[PDB]
Amino acid sequence: ANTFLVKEDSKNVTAYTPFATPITDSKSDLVSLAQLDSSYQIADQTIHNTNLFVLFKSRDVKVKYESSGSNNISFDSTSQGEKPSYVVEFTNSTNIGIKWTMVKKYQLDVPNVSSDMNQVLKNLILEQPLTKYTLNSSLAKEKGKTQREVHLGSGQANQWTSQRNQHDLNNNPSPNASTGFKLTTGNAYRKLSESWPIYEPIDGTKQGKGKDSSGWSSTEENEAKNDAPSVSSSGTFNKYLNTKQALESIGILFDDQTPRNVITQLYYASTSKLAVTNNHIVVMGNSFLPSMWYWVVERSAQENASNKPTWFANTNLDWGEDKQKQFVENQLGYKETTSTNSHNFHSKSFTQPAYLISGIDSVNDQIIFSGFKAGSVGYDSSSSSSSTKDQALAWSTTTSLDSKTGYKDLVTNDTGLNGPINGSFSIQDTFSFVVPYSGPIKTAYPVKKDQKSTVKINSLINATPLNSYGDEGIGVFDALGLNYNFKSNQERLPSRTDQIFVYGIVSPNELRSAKSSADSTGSDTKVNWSNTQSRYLPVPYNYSEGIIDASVTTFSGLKSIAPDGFANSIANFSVGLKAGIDPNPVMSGKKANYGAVVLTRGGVVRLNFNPGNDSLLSTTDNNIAPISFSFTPFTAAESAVDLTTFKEVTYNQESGLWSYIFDSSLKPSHDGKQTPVTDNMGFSVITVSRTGIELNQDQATTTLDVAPSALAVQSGIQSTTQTLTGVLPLSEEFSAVIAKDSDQNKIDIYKNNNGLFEIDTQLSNSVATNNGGLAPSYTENRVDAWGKVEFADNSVLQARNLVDKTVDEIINTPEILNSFFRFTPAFEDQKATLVATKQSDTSLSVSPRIQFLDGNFYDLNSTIAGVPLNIGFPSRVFAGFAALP
Ligand SMILES: [K+]
Repeated sequence: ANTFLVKEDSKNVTAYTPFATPITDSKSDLVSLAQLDSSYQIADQTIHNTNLFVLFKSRDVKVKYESSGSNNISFDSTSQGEKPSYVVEFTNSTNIGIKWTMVKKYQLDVPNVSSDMNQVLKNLILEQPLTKYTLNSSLAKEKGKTQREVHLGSGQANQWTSQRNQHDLNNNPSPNASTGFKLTTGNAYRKLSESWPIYEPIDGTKQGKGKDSSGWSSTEENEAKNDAPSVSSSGTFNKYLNTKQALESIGILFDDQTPRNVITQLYYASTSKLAVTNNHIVVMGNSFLPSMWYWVVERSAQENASNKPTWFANTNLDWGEDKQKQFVENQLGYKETTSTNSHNFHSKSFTQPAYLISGIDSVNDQIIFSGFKAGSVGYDSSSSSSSTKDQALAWSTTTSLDSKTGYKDLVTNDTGLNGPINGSFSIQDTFSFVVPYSGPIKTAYPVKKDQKSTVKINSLINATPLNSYGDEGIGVFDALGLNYNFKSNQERLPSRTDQIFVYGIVSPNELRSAKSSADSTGSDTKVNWSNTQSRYLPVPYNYSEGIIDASVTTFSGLKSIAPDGFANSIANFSVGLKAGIDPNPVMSGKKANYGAVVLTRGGVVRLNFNPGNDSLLSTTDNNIAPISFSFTPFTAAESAVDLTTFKEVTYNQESGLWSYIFDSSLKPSHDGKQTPVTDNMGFSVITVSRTGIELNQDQATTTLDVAPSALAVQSGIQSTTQTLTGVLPLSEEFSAVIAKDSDQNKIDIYKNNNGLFEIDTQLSNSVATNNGGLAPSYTENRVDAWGKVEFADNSVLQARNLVDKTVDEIINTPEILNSFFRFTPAFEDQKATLVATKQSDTSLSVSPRIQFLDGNFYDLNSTIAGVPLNIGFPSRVFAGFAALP
């Protein structure tokens, strides 16, 4: 379509021309049109084959989780709670203007709960969500029991070497390796039926009550409300932050001052992004909260059909290598055939249960996704005397120093496969948190053989891509990517459980298996997505300060200098996954290239695909890192963009460029210290381009051993003073910004100067002078948005002997009618031609056809959405041509 769709507010979408003007009467309330009540809002939208697909969600949604019986997850039918999310297909019913009509409506039903799933869900506990204001110390949790304290006990230390073989820990050199973190302090963990607090501990190693809900509601909540009162009063904020406004801003739903239960937050967050193919509509969660399910809706689905979501716990991904999946799964929980009521995701044969999804997109008939693996480990929930009582079972899985350099060798290294190994080591005088070595060294799950049947190991899901929160040195180095080998090349030692980025391309058949997994009766049915990969993607270490390397730096002491809008410098985040077809042609006989980009903290990730079979791009050499992923670090200008203010990402096929829009109005109203936020004005635009040698350019590039990449550039289009309406990327050379510098909409034209966009004030003024019409005015004597056209005098015909030629000959000779005017372009390479019309046997008229900022030509008959633009182009009559030859 020749128009740009601009979401005006949470309900209205307006169609805009390339001249940054709204099409008259195009403003449409899509919630009302979808026959949804006013509690609904637009979550996301996409165009598929000229139709508009809109995802809607209700602020009134109330979900319940009942442990007893069946159909455990349900909408709260009392009062106004049965408000499921919907996907609606709209069509434009008019040839003149925009008139949206609803074609299909798809309800997104709550997930089915099998018996095996419900045994995990009953004791499932979820960490309170990370906000803009969560500190590194907020995330820090008290260190758990050592490997020796768990297996041997409180007696002595010298018996490790002689008793480790009985507990299957042969040659394990780490009796003081941590088995996890305590759940009696720190960030709140809540059951599906429970609610998270609006309070965040400043120091989670001392404050907060962890999973101790009763301890929070009886003593600590009073302490928190006293220290951190919500604004009206003036509080202290010595011990807790009050992030209520930051929680509302990331989609946390409330009943006055109380957040709704966890399952409501999960349902509401899970219906945030959509992607459309010929057969399917796919719905995924947002990047603020972990999601446990996604919807695969068959476009053929009949009206008033409940569309069921598929659990990620039933969705087996290819993590790159089987060991990579084994690392994640072994740390999910304790799996043992001789234990009663010890149900977790591992013991019940489920896979990774949750992700922080960056987004979803479609290219051809393929779905592309990405996200971070949300941390998920086992925890001891028993009551009486357990050594790990109220402790989460988590440990570092960073590759050892003596590992062979080569991607496959590093990621399949056995270090920390089944249990703890890393911590603190000093060989001669060289210190490392990582083991120097890998019969063989034995790792084992942190459950002692005696308390095997009497143990209750359940599941937890973290709010970030970290598994282990334990306040020790290894945690910092794992989260920041600071573990390096002592070899000549000095390679980075990867984690296999912390900061794991996930991505893939999903086919129609893989979507069909997810749909049957979602509709399966009885026991769980599984889906395998084979064109997926994983990647250790830590946060930049330069987002932190004062780290000791040669007393160690832990989470409770780590100083954040993160410039990207987060108070923390340890948890990764991603946003705006967007795919795009490369406009650059491939060699004959090869399919058109396409890729995807996504923003992460401190850089852009590029995803690479082989379009020959819609697979991930790969290379034969296993020593090379999977070439379907490439990470490019941001410079200071990109790192300064507040990633929590991401509004939207668009791709332009002609330019081959992605445009990421950031809107500062998306910032919360108040701080964690209940202080009004004042830098909520303005916006920013990041432009992403591809870099490197692409596939199928010539015979030499039919195979690749180097991953194509991307480059994010804070383009020069930004403001700290205007309220943004929209950014129109007209061409590689120009962008139009619609903003309010008051209550009224203003048009600003930004011109691309050798990679850097700069405001062109004279062009802005030309474009904005439309006199209430849809397009910029036309003035004869001015070099305006249409350049300047000066017509030759009629005397040119006699002087050049063109009078001997006929009207029909002149009209059929482009080079001649180009000599009837002189053009002055308003911008370099702006083109103009004359359109000729016979008026009589001896005369014709000419009218210019002129290129605008979008690269398109406009003339007297031009329309947008079928509406005549009536620009005001002149007509010039030339007379005195021969009647016949
Ligand atoms: K002009």
